[PDB]
Amino acid sequence: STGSATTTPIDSLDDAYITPVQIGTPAQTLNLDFDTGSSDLWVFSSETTASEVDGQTIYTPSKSTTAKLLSGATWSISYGDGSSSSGDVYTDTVSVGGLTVTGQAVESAKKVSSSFTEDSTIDGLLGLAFSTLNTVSPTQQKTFFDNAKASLDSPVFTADLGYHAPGTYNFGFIDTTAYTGSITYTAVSTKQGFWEWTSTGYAVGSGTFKSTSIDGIADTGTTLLYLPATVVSAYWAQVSGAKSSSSVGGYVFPCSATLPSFTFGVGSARIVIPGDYIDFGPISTGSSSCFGGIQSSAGIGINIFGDVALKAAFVVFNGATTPTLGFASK
Ligand code: NA
Repeated sequence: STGSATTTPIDSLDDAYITPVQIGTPAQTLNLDFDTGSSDLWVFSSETTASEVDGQTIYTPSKSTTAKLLSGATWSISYGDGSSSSGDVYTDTVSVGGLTVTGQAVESAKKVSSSFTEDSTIDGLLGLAFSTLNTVSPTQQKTFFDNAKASLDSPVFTADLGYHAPGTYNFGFIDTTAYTGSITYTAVSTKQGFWEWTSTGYAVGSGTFKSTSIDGIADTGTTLLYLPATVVSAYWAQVSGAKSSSSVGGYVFPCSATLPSFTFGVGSARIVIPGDYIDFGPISTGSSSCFGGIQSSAGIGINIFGDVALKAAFVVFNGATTPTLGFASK
């Protein structure tokens, strides 16, 4: 079997991407943030504290003839951005782009932090990292991909994020029309539960390529590209008036600037992020100071190839016995 779903940026900056997911019988469609950096499928629901819902579509398990309470199961998660959610668990029928999993753990939120309430466009998360990160207790649960894997034509899913435009998540097949040239595959460590891999270096604009290993995670749930402070300083040094602002919380640049591209290596291959992709616009409405798309990973304790880097590529998440990543230009 296969599935194929369109993913749509939630706003004009590509802050995140929502994909419609069918839950239950009859189907309840919710717009979920597919997150290769986490392993919980959780939703706004009929159980979510009323004051903490502000325009989201909710899952109502009592209206689903296939929902069953997973008795005694709870979950609680804390993301890199300080946001959080928690609640109890149902099993139900979950379909993404025509691919159906029966008995999927659907984690129903009783509580969500302010950043979730404040985003009316995201109905929940669908994690696509390794199931060893799933937070359900006392019985850890499998991701949608882990449940689907055995039924898929090939044990893979692909992320084809758009720049200010819709993209695609495909499950169980590589669309050979969606990229140019060849896919370059690179080794993955699952030691941290992430799609963790080692980039072979970087270049800034038309600059020479610096050969250097950069360990990091491929994370569709993180907006920006977080890299070591050396690399990030080398990038913003090429932008007149760019500086790191304590008060704003990272690199800002004059909104009059033309930003240079950023290239990252995948083995002997090169993925070029156009300069436009690194522009996250004014820091506040009306400001001439703009927020950078490339930021320091210092403090975070890991490098993160977030949407700024991934949307420049056709990315293959190979869930074979020995998992690998694939990157192609497109
Ligand atoms: Na922000």
